[PDB]
Amino acid sequence: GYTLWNDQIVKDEEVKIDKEDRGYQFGDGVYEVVKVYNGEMFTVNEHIDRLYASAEKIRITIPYTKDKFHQLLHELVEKNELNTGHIYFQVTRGTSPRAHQFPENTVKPVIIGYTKENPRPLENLEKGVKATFVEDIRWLRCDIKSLNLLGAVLAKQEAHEKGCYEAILHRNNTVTEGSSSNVFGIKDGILYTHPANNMIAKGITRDVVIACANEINMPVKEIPFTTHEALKMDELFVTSTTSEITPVIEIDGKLIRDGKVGEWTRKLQKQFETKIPKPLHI
Amino acid sequence: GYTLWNDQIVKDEEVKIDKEDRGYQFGDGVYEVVKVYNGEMFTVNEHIDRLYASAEKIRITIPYTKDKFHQLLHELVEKNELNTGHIYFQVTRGTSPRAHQFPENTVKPVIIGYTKENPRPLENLEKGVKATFVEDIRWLRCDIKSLNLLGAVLAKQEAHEKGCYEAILHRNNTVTEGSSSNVFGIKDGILYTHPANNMIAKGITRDVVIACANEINMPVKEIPFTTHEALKMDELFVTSTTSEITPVIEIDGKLIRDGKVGEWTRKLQKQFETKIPKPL
Ligand SMILES: Cc1ncc(COP(=O)(O)O)c(CN)c1O
Ligand SMILES: Cc1ncc(COP(=O)(O)O)c(CN)c1O
Repeated sequence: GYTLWNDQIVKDEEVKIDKEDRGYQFGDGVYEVVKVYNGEMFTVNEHIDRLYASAEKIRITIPYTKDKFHQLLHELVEKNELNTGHIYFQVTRGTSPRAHQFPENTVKPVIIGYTKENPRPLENLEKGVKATFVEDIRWLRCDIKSLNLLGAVLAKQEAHEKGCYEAILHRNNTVTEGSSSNVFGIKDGILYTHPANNMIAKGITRDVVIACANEINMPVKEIPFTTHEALKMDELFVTSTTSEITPVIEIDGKLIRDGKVGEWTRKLQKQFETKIPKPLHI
Repeated sequence: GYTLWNDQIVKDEEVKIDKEDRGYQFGDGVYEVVKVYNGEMFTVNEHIDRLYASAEKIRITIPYTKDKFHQLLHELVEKNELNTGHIYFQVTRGTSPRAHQFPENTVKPVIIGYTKENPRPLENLEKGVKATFVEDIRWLRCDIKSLNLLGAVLAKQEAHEKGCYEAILHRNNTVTEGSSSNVFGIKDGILYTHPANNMIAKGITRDVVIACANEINMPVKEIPFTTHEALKMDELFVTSTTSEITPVIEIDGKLIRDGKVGEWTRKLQKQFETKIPKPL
């Protein structure tokens, strides 16, 4: 198909990554994933804002404005003729002879973006999924969505091998987030989740779900909870751009309540659905 | 020059990295740096053993045996006519459509290796350097020499900005290692350095230095020391394949003892020197 390369949408074959691209040697870069529904991008501006915020945290200067980045994503969706799926885009410090310290400010960051056709996870949304607990051994700046994703890779692989969908990470027995999602717990009609500090990524879907809870008049408490407390929740679910609101019904062979999707998860899902881009008559 | 791309030696210009190489999207790979002295590779078997150990820790199966890999490195040095400098090489899990979990075991690892002429840091080995303390916020698996190096990048740049040569890292005041080196402290002729656990990289230069210490009958204690204890050391130095034995004479304005390279550091440097290749 076509790939965004810096500021040009070019055929995939034209793209050339250099061996000393800092993203290849130090994982020196940041990324974002945006869901596209029937041709329209969901919450694109929030993701672009976060891309800039992550880049800014590690002192990378994106050479163009948010408006130009947005136009390029639009063009990218159109050229690839993406119906339902997602856009993946990343920015690295640039190509420079291998050295740990930042290169001279004359080095231009490398931007890469591409699309993939991928359906909404129907079965998962309806039946819920199994999860497993994995110790969070990642670095202390999890608030930065960088390319240093080796801990997440190891965690997801561990979940996958046990037949689970997601690994629920925990630092010092406190549940932080999943390897590629945020974690939510429901107890007596109250919504709980780890606050957005350096221990987790402040997911866009996480914010959309909290906004949804406020809308259905559901109390939200951003307080962390332990593994022991999670297993005692009435409901539990994970959120991500691609997972939306995916119910977790079992953790390591222990059912969350009766092993069925809860009433509040369902409500939150119905409210989330009103935000997804759709026509008016088609 | 020429680059080692998998098992072939190709001209730099021909090497192309796929946008979906896991090393590019997840830092999913491991690397080594081997010093070359007058055409001879220093402690190559040790770096090769460590490359395979690092790969094994994150379950990457390198398609070549150590003998083939050794043979390939030699060809690389020869083709590039490397006299004194280093070889950099890495292995990533391979190219696959973006997904966090491992690809189908059919996917092959991508191997990249290249050389660079680079003289010994003679000026620093004699004069010593300045360092600064930076909180270690890296992950808990520092024993794996992976491409996830953003923590070391930020630490090196902070030191670089204060005019310092290396950032000495610490976990809640306990000294671990440097951004790209291991830290050693000397007090009353006794050598101190953080033990080789999940908190640091088990440097090859570090192990050579400890071997040098055993050779000159200097007591070695692998016990962690605090940032405050380090400032009260008689001597201090960092080691890395490229830094060899670099004396640290000042940390954050506070000089170590007198700000002169100590006597034991000098004895270690001399014993180290007996090991580096010096053919005519
Ligand atoms: C570590 C981590 N946490 C949470 C998320 C989910 O955030 P978002 O809702 O913005 O997809 C992701 C990205 N999928 C992630 O990589
Ligand atoms: C974190 C870390 N510690 C120590 C070292 C130096 O050890 P070696 O002698 O094996 O280069 C390095 C060099 N890459 C390093 O990155």
